Amino acid sequence: MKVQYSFEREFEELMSDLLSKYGYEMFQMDGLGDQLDVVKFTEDFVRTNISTYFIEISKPHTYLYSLYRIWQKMKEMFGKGVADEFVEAQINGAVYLHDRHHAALMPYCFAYTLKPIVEKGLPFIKTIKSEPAKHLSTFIQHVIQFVMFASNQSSGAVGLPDFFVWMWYFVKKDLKEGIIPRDKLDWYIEQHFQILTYSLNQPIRTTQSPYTNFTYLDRNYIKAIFEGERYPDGSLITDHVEDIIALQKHYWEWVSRERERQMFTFPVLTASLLYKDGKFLDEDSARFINKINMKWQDTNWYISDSIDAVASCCEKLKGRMNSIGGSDLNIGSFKVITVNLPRIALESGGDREKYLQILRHRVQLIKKALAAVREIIKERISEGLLPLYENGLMLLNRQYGTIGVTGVWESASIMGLTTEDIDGLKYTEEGEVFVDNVLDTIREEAEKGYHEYGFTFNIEQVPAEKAAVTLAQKDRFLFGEKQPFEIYSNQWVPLMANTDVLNRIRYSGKWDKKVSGGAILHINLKTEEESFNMVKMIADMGVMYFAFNTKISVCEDGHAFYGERCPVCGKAKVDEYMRIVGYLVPVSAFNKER
Amino acid sequence: MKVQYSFEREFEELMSDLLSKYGYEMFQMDGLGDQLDVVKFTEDFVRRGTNISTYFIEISKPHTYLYSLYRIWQKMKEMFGKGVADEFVEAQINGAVYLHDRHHAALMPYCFAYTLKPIVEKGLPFIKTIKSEPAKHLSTFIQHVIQFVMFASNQSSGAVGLPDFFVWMWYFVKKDLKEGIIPRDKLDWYIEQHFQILTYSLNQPIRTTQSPYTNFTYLDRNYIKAIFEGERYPDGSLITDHVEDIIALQKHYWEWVSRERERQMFTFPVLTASLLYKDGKFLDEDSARFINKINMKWQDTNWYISDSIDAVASCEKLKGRMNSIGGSDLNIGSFKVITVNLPRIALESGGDREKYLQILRHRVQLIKKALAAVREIIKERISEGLLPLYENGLMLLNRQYGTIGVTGVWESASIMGLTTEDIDGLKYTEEGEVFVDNVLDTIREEAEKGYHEYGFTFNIEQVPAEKAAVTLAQKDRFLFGEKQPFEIYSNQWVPLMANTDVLNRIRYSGKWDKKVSGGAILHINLSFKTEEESFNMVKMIADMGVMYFAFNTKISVCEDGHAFYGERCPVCGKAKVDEYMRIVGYLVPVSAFNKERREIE
Ligand SMILES: Nc1ncnc2c1ncn2[C@H]1C[C@H](O)[C@@H](COP(=O)(O)OP(=O)(O)OP(=O)(O)O)O1
Ligand SMILES: Nc1ncnc2c1ncn2[C@H]1C[C@H](O)[C@@H](COP(=O)(O)OP(=O)(O)OP(=O)(O)O)O1
Ligand SMILES: Nc1ccn([C@@H]2O[C@H](COP(=O)(O)OP(=O)(O)OP(=O)(O)O)[C@@H](O)[C@H]2O)c(=O)n1
Ligand SMILES: Nc1ccn([C@@H]2O[C@H](COP(=O)(O)OP(=O)(O)OP(=O)(O)O)[C@@H](O)[C@H]2O)c(=O)n1
Ligand SMILES: [Mg+2]
Ligand SMILES: [Mg+2]
Ligand SMILES: [Zn+2]
Ligand SMILES: [Zn+2]
Repeated sequence: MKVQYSFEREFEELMSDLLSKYGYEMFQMDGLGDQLDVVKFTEDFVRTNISTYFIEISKPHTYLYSLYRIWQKMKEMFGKGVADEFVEAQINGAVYLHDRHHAALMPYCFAYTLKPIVEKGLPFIKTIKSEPAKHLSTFIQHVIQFVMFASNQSSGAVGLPDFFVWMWYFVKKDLKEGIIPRDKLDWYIEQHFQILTYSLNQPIRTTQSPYTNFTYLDRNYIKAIFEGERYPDGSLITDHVEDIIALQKHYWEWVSRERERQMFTFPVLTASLLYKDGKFLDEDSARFINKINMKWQDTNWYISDSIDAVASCCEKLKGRMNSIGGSDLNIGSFKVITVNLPRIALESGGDREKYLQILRHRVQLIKKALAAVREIIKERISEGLLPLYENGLMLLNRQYGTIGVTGVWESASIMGLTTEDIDGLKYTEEGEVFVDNVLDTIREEAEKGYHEYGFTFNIEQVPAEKAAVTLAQKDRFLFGEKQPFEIYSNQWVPLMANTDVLNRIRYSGKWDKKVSGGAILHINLKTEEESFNMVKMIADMGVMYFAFNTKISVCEDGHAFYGERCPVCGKAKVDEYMRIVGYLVPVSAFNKER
Repeated sequence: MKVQYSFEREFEELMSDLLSKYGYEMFQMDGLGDQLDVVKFTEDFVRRGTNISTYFIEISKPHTYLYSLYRIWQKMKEMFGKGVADEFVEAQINGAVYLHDRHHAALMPYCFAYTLKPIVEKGLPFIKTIKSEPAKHLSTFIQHVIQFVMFASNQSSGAVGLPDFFVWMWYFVKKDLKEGIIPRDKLDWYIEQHFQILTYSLNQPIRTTQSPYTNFTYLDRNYIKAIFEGERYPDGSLITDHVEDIIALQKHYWEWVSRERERQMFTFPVLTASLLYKDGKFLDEDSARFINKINMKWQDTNWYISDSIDAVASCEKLKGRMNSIGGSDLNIGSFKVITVNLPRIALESGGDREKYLQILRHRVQLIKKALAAVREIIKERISEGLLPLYENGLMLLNRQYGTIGVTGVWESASIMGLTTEDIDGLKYTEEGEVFVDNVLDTIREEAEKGYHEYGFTFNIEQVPAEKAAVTLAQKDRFLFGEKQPFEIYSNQWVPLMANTDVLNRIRYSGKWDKKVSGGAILHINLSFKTEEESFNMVKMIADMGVMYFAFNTKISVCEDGHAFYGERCPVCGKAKVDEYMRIVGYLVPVSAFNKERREIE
């Protein structure tokens, strides 16, 4: 049976024109082939439970609408030619539209402050309304309901950096009023840690749990952010730095302790530390994080050289944006659109000058697309469909349009700008300059964007959990043996590359700053003092976001351990946890997705 | 653009035939017209002002219905041949029958009333994102109940029943109190605070588009004793040793609910009190008088009346009350409801009552085959691993009815010319009452045969039909026009808004509730003069044989959701802006019902 989609002839012609050129396998690769056939899709899915079915079924169709809607908007704003060009690039694999099934419907991610939740409660829930919390139990509960609300109003992370700032207030209150058995205060704190953590690891996005971030704010950051800001009882938040610190430390100690019982992913843990002139200003917090990380290495290191971007937080945008974790308070991105660099290399045929003209062009096309998507978001807001915006929780003016990049290594390899020696794989000198030029080119267009389109752009070397595959596929499909790589890399140097770590650190030191920390370095791995030194060295080199990776075994009951046998129940290892794309995940789910 | 779906050409030919015989308008009414066009659907949704999270659930419903329709057609063809398969598809699309939750029909089952026993004894091993050990505290127990409701409510189409909630909650209240986890001087707070955490969670949009549908049951002493006979708590103690404890906690919730509404109104959980009643008296009179008293305020509780506990003792033909609104016995559910359009048969019969009854038996027998097919599809999904509720022994297939729904009884008889009026208002004629006796008995016979026929037990229910009551009258009015003067069909033996003496309503429910085995409801719009007067009236109704009933008040609410009576909020002083009313058996915002009803006119 045939089903009609009321597309403009111009679109249907375009789609037709592309289908004839690229063929069906390309549309199949883009998820617009057999996946649009409900009967085929369903009996295919028949091979996670049924609640997943209803989320997965509509994605090809909502993608196809969003593609169409963005095409329409881009044509309105920049003419048919530009609109057609984006669609072709999206389908052929020149660019990767992220969360494309959502792209013309809701935004991507934002790091929230819980302040307005503490102060207004939950008025934006329409099925029922909640007053502001008066107890630790309710406060925790409000966060849970908020993450449920927010994680289905957006595609990406829900960041909760200042969570522990507000939690302490309700610890003090319930302690004041004698709700806690003081003979068991640590159990009480750790119970609310447990209840929150386990809830955030429930399939609240149906197909999976929400993506959430916690931040250990160091003493310097707590001071800068909440300078002058008061608690609901009128007291000053800054007066309780040490109180807020110990609560944070408590959680990190507890989670390290909890993993043996049950291994979990979320929240993603980052420690934000200020570091100047070869030293941590909050050295106490620094040595603490380094110590807790010794067990699982489950906290990412965020390093910054100033706190100016976060002063008195609570038109050009400043503040670190990172998809994995570490994003500053009240910073996000409404959408990412990535540039396939290996594609540009294959197109350039070696001509670095043509590459940089092709690159500069595609970045500008992306900027136009981001500007179109942003217009759609604003439509959806006015249409009453995005209450996160209307209740002042998600802030559009505080969301970047993000220009993504991936496959940096593979691109330079295709250009023939990599090599190997006693220290392993590396870039040639021309290669490093080429990277400087690529990143400099994109930086130029990002800055021009602000004056061009009225909002701030940023740049990120994205995790590319899926794009790293479907792009190498589309390029393989369109260039064959010329594209030898099975997947593209999400770091300056590939994770599984035989190379001295000192080179990895240097490249990150060179280029992390160019993307404003919009990247991550993590190395697969023996003393505490030895470990802490390594951290300082990496920080000296200028690396802005990094972590160390361990192989965490698990059994079918969820016990965390190292080895082949569980030291809890004796059940053998069955799966592994590892930081593959920035956060700790089961390898089995990762490989099966790929 | 054009999109292909891989149907057997036999099905495609069938759909082709039906379209030519009924026209595109028929498919539009069935939700298989413009609704399947994503661009049309989206731009339509985009200017329907609920937020963007709703879009992704509503978008696929026409498509998933189409698949489910196609899958049932296939299975029905495999079990009973193409004629029966074609006969069913035609009957669904034209409106002879109503497939409930049709967008889920080939994917997941309908409803069930669970016991939290396995949750208590095993925790949450079936959640895949993370695993929880058996609870050890009140806080975790509550939090487990919540994860269970989220789990179950998105793997079924209908109600998540929690009859024995207060039985199990109490044990953890006692555990945390003993071990100094709960401060004694704040014993009542910790209890009402977790009443509040659970209840508010249950009114969160956990099903995205809406909150879950949940039920609570006040089990009276007789029911507690019967159900948990010989059953022990985790500490080893007998549950029947703590009947009084369980009762008191239950009373605390009802007292609390009635206390909590003025602060914030809410629908869920839907409240029912199950009471044993024989020979003109309540066997647990203390519980009955309590419920009678508490209800004086909001009338927010439904009365469930039974005359024996034989059907729930120590909890292959299935017995146990199944009711969609609430009151469903522990470990009872339905895997699917398919309703028969009775006014349709009236229109076909032309008045010939013998002809009517022939058509009815046929369509019931057609419905039974459909239920049997769906049940086979469910079993397929289970084995395919898509329905863990079964694998973990929470949802029980053997304990699930196949349901032959009914609707439009009044309107049907009216068309037959078997209704009238007198000094005490609208009522059935003598032959009309006989006719209704024949209709229900006929269906009942076939249901009973179904067990021997199809291997599982069948039940009957005059369903709420919040939507079906509209779309069927629409289709009938489209196919018969002037012959069908009703805008909607009724979900009670006598229409709620029909001027009739209440005693007539009670009589008819007394007569016919037992035929559907309490598979119905009776609610009367109201003030009483005394508590004792109300209690007498409850006993009168219970004498008459009514099995499920309630009284209705018009609960005002302001913009912040405070519950009150009148035009001014006693809490904030803000004016009334909306009402709450039991329209189909549970309390809802009238503005929500009216518009949801309007979005299908
Ligand atoms: N699970 C939940 N989800 C959302 N809101 C909730 C939940 N539980 C409680 N609430 C709401 C109810 C209240 O409007 C609000 C604050 O409740 P709470 O902090 O317990 O104060 P309260 O109004 O209950 O007074 P108290 O509990 O001190 O008697 O939170
Ligand atoms: N919000 C939640 N959702 C799901 N599971 C949870 C939640 N909070 C805690 N759990 C899990 C964690 C445990 O595996 C299990 C039992 O927790 P609980 O009853 O608090 O005892 P416990 O194992 O934490 O011992 P204790 O609390 O006495 O240290 O429930
Ligand atoms: N289970 C996940 C994984 C990732 N993310 C979000 O997506 C980001 C990384 O996405 P990426 O892997 O780059 O996206 P792809 O999978 O390549 O593409 P798509 O947009 O289709 O997911 C994370 O930082 C996070 O904010 C998420 O919400 N949930
Ligand atoms: N918001 C609601 C309303 C009802 N129900 C379930 O559906 C039953 C009543 O459904 P009914 O009104 O008979 O179905 P319709 O809405 O007419 O048809 P459909 O199956 O298409 O919903 C209730 O008892 C309840 O178990 C539900 O899960 N959620
Ligand atoms: Mg605990
Ligand atoms: Mg409270
Ligand atoms: Zn184990
Ligand atoms: Zn009010």
